[PDB]
Amino acid sequence: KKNSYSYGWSFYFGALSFIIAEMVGVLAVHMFIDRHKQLT
Repeated sequence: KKNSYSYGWSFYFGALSFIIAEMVGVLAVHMFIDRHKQLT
């Protein structure tokens, strides 16, 4: 106990990549629904 292990560097690049990938995936659906609403 009291080892003070650190989650450190580029592990956070995975956590950042999650947010970036999810912000990608939501915008795709905006493009879908807007692109389909154009042909309505």
